[PDB]
Amino acid sequence: PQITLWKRPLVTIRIGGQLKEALLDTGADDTVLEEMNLPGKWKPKMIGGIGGFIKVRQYDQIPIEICGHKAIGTVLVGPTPVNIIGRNLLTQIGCTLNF
Amino acid sequence: PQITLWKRPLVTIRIGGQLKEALLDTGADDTVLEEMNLPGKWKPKMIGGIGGFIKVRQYDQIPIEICGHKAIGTVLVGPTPVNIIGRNLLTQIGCTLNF
Ligand SMILES: CC[C@H](C)CN(C[C@@H](O)[C@H](Cc1ccccc1)NC(=O)O[C@H]1CO[C@H]2OCC[C@H]21)S(=O)(=O)c1ccc(OC)cc1
Repeated sequence: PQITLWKRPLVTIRIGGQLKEALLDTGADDTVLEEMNLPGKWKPKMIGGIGGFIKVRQYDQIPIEICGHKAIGTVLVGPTPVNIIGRNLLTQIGCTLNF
Repeated sequence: PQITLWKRPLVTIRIGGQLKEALLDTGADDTVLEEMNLPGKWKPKMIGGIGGFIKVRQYDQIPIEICGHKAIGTVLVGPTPVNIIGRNLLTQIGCTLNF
């Protein structure tokens, strides 16, 4: 599909039983999800944006479905105000910027 | 152009006759540039990102040429970690997400 940017590019994602709305975000290197209790091993990390840094949990090889497209990779979980689909998964579902 | 996302979508912009590198950032509502001088009136504003809130200077109706495409709109200047082109200007240059 083609998504215009008049509004926030929010789409439905699925990670486990949870359907969530997430931002398709070309400005995010990594995928950052709102706090959720995922199973598995993880590593601590700090990621920075406007306002400063937040502490997140890095989970690897987590399957996620983004608008019916399958992806699998690293997901960062922490106190973000919005679910963010970053470039690590955007490439997997074939997402490009066009103008 | 079509821009893939295995690398950060960095482009050269021209603003006030200066060339800068900026990130095409679909997860940003607003365009936020690092500390710089711009002419004309500005208004103090606050914006929130992943790490909390910052103070910015809001300049309205500023021309920026983004990868050869002309925009004229709001530019916020403040302590962003990197120059970001947000949806307010991405829409002006006809940028969409496609997958
Ligand atoms: C260093 C570049 C950029 C600022 C990074 N951000 C991605 C943004 O797309 C972020 C994504 C974002 C969106 C909403 C809330 C928090 C973050 N947007 C953002 O801060 O936009 C601000 C400017 O316009 C306004 O509209 C939205 C907030 C304001 S981020 O969320 O902080 C971020 C995401 C993933 C990362 O992985 C390493 C690292 C940082």
